[PDB]
Amino acid sequence: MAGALRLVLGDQLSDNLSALVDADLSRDQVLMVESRVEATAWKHHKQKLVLVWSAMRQFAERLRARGFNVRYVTLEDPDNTGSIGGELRRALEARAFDRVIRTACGKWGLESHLLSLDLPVPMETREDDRFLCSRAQFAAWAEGRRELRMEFFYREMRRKTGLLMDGDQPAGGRWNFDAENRRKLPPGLRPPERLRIPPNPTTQTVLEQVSRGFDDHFGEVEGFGWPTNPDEATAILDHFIADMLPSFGDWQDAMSWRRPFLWHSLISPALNIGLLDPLDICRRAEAAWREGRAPLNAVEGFIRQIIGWREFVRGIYWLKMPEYAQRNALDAQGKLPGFYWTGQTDMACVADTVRAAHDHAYAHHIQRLMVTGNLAMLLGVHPDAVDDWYMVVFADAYEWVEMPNTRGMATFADGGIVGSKPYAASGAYIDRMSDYCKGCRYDVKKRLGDDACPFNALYWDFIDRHAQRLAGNGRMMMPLRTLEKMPDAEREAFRKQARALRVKMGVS
Ligand SMILES: Cc1cc2nc3c(=O)[nH]c(=O)nc-3n(C[C@H](O)[C@H](O)[C@H](O)COP(=O)(O)OP(=O)(O)OC[C@H]3O[C@@H](n4cnc5c(N)ncnc54)[C@H](O)[C@@H]3O)c2cc1C
Ligand SMILES: Cc1nc2c(=O)[nH]c(=O)nc-2n(C[C@H](O)[C@H](O)[C@H](O)CO)c1C
Ligand code: SF4
Repeated sequence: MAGALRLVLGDQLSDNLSALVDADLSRDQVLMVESRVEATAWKHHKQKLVLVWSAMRQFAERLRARGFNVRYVTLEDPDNTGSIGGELRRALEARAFDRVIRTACGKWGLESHLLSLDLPVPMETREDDRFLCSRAQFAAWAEGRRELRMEFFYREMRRKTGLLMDGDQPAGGRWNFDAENRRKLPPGLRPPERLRIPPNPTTQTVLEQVSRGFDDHFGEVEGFGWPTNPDEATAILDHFIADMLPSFGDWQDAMSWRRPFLWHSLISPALNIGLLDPLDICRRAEAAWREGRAPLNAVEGFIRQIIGWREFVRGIYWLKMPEYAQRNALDAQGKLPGFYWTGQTDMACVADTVRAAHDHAYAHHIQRLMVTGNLAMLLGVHPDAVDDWYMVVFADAYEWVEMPNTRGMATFADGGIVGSKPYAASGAYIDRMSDYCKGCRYDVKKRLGDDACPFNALYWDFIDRHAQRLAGNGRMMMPLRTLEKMPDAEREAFRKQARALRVKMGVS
């Protein structure tokens, strides 16, 4: 009875973490490591580093206040080996333990590494039951399904959680209340001001250290306003539930120039490191509808993103890795344009997405999908390069969620496992859902010439290039019919325009 060494990683900052269950506070030790391996696996946004390390230090203090013995290895510690495995070994050398207990993590490569570590004591790995669907449950649901579709997974998660269920039937008599025909904000409507969290003293200290120590990483650290502990994160959630959730269903796919948050919740960076709980979030939204403070379409749309999409992508990741990370179904080989890093492009929609990534480490979903994701797919950027960008620039990015949304939904590099069709779109889509195109120097009605919106020739070149395959996919009938009715000279024209754009943008 020497006790257990309990590992807590930077995205595991929850009192209810399975590795902390049944802790013997008089014998056990919690290990937390500020890891340069993890901090450089991708060159994470400076604000992601601030968030994780500020949240970790505060979580350690919360554990100590509850009686835990915490071995906390900081970035400045000259004996820190830099890695989780190295620090495990060193912790085990410092005092006697009977075993290591940890919670399976959110990156296949680290999980595979930790599972094969040869340590002097046994290492027990527990599932991360903060998620609503276990890895085993997803595998069992997916078995024998020719295609994995969120629509059907979501119904299963509604029945299992009981969220928005009146007995055995969905509230309102339908599962999903998504509406077609949603469009951009009306000219006069101004998105409301959003609550941000001024840095607390711990966060300020970490801000100063990241500013000095990681200046080469992407992004601005000034203005950091993300919540870094459960009190701050609940404040963000409270604001969303009371002030934004009633409007959540009107504007989920709209874009407004330099209004980067609209009515979104801004909870993903906190949720993905454990500062909020998925079930609790959804129950709070359900209560808003039950009690007459929000309409059902809004609340259902919100809950579907958390118990549906979030759990579905996690399921696909662990079911399909490691091969998933290698898939390149459209044989994309291009380089990522420099403007993905600098924002220096005349494409107003792209420039605004990069602006928000740089300044806030955030862009909302339809920008990630239909602006920068769609563009990378149409350009034929190699999926490794695309995954790298999405991992670096957003404060909510962890591989389990980034990769199926990026390699899958946004770029079809997975051949449709997540998304069932490429989300390709011309500039017409961005024009219908945003206020970007009028102020953009490009003409969204033109396909050819130096004034043409690049998305237009790129879209048709993409449909053309992959025409044989997309006609088999099944769900692209309208674009292929339009392509077919085009005379040959018109097709050759947009092929040449797209070739030019790929040279101009530094792709290929
Ligand atoms: C190419 C691309 C890459 C993405 N990379 C990430 C990533 O690294 N991390 C991440 O957490 N999300 C990722 N997303 C999903 C989604 O864009 C973000 O979760 C969302 O923008 C976060 O903003 P929010 O907290 O304001 O969410 P809201 O719009 O308020 O939505 C509520 C919550 O639903 C969840 N959610 C919504 N859509 C998804 C989805 N598609 N997948 C998973 N959870 C979702 C999040 O928990 C989010 O907080 C990606 C989407 C795309 C298309
Ligand atoms: C920047 C960063 N730093 C750390 C760290 O210092 N220590 C740690 O234990 N985890 C860190 N993380 C999170 C991991 O890199 C990784 O994304 C998660 O552990 C996946 O579950 C991140 C993202
Ligand atoms: S015209 Fe094209 S490039 Fe410019 S904002 Fe519209 S969609 Fe984006």
